[PDB]
Amino acid sequence: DLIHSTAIIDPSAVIASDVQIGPYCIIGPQVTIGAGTKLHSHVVVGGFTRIGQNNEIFQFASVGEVCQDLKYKGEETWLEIGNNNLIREHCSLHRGTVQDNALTKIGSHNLLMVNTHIAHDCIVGDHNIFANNVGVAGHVHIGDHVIVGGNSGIHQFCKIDSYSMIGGASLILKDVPAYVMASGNPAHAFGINIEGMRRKGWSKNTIQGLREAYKLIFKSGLTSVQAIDQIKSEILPSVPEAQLLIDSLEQSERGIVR
Amino acid sequence: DLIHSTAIIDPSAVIASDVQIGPYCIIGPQVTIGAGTKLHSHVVVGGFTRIGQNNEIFQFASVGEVCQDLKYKGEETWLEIGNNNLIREHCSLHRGTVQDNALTKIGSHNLLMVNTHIAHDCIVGDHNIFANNVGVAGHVHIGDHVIVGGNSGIHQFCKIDSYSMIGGASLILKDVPAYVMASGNPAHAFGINIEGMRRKGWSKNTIQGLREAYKLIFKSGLTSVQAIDQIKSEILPSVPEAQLLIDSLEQSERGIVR
Amino acid sequence: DLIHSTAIIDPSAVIASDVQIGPYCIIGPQVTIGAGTKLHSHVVVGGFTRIGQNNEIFQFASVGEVCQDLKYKGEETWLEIGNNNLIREHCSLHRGTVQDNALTKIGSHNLLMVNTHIAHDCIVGDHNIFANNVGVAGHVHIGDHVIVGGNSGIHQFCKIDSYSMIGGASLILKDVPAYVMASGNPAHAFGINIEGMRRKGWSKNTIQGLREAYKLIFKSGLTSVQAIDQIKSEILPSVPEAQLLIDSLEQSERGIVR
Repeated sequence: DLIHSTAIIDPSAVIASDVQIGPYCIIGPQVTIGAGTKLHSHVVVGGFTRIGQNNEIFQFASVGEVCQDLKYKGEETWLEIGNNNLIREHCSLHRGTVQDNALTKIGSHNLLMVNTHIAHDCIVGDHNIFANNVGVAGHVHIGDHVIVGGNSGIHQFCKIDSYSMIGGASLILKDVPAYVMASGNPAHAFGINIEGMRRKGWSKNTIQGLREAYKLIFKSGLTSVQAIDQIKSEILPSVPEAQLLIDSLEQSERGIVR
Repeated sequence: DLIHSTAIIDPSAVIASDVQIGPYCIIGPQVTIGAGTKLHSHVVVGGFTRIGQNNEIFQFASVGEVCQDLKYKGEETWLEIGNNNLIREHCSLHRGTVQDNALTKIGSHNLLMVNTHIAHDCIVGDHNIFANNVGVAGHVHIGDHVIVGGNSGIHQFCKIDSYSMIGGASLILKDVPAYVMASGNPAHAFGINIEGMRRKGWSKNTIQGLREAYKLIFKSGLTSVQAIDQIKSEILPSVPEAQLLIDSLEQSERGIVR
Repeated sequence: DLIHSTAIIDPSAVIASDVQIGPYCIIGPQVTIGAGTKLHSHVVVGGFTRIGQNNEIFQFASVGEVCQDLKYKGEETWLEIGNNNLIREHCSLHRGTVQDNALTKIGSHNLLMVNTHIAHDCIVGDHNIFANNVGVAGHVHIGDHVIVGGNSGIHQFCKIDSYSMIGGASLILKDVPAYVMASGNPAHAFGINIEGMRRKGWSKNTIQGLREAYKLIFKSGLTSVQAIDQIKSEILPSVPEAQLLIDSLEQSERGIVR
């Protein structure tokens, strides 16, 4: 049978068609599991979690457990997971806090390798890869097509925007703008994800515009606002892809990694 | 029922009033669990462990398992945990070795975030916070009100004294004195926990004394013993809080982080 | 009984004499477990795994699970584990990929401390120690008598040769030759494992030869091939132990750590 008899499923849970749940899983209250999702053995879904379609969750993952924030006082909060994600062994995904929006959210087509931690109130987009032992702290926002190298940590409230790459064993304390390669402890920007955007099939002119934008942001001594003005003036009109960089700088709360 | 029927509890275990134990927990021999403690599902308490009152232990924690020291030869040794601790998913807490005192000990009101490791023979005090993926190696002594940032490691035999703060992703190879902020890989002292002690409600004169003590220890070129003499002479009489710094330097075995 | 009634064992598994399997273990298809091996509670052996004799595997280890490589397309691949290994809590050992040789292999007498990850297609020899939270990425080859310090990461395709030592919290991006001490993030060579080879009972003349070889490789400005020529000419004839260093340099694919 698709659901092993030793799984324990709260009466308030709702399980869609063709869901697989292996031995010794625990499904808590107010959990919904979408069609085609597979849980291996030994998965705990704590409660208050909506899981989409065609996910796969491996043994010893702790999914939708209460957060670690000492401010938390038992309020009703949630975790949402989209579709087609891979959540490997030993991951921990925590529910939100009322101080933010009571919601931790992950999108679709993500790979969370062994021991990925997604803290309370994170918002993660689509097509991301978190390598082993990645720790994403509270209220972090991750875009799409991001790669986070193994054993890296992302500090609370940071924003890691689309197509960026974080090198292995990095400590990220500030925002990483769209397309940026950042690495280290301490953690510096090193350039644009040129190979990544070439592999995505982007033109030389587009790439050159983003390289000029990078120089304006990181090498020229300009403030974020000043760099935005230059990108808007000279680069954005022929390189619409530069808008993601502008968005990074406009949306930043912690400042950016340099 | 407060104890799930699928828990397996050794006949020599002793369980106090109002203890909760979730599905698929294993409670080994010579375990005592104090009143009000809650184990979620999938907790293993290996054996020879005394747990106090009002603790909470989450799924996939390995509590009171035999240590990893290759010198260990099956001797009877113990783990003790005090009261009101939070032990999150994937933690590992190991029993002691006869070469020391056959005891790993943690106090009360601690938060051990996901994947905290407490090795054999550690002694940990009260009100500490270990962020995700912290590794505390053998025979480490941690005081009270310490914060250890995520993905940090503390080398065997080190002493991390009260009110200190270890930055994220640090490698601590020597002692961290009371009140000291230390971070990095390699891991340096950077100052006194001023904000921490201000938030604890300490006076400016007290703070200034500790800053002078810091300068004597770290900036003056004096040895630990020489710095102690200066702190005793000039600072300790009006700043009794400086005694914790003196204790750090007097008790050090590995020397101190600089 | 040696096998707990709550273990779930695939009909195609083969279990040798005196095997112990604790509560709530899952043994998947095409698993073989050799004589004297002990699994604690809560071990998952995913499938397609051969385990030798006298191993010990602790709770929440994920052993012989499908790999994390996005290229993997459901092909039949394997994990092999030799004899007398210690696999601690929260380890993850993954099966191979057809792009290599469809096999992850670990030898004998290894200690894998808590949360050791061995990725697809790794080949690990004998008598190695992986400290807590070590991540070994895909296709890595580890020799014998290696020590990997806690919270270190080894990049895909690297080769870590016999008697080498990796310091705690290192990021290894290139090969570490035989006898070499390497540490850091970024990760440099710092010398020969002198104490290690003294403790193995090696002569002063042997040690001096290896130190000269180290200088040729790391300090002289010579290429790997040029250093090999010098070691062959002047050192190898009286110091046969230098052959392991030559092998490291000849076998390197990623180049070596400096």
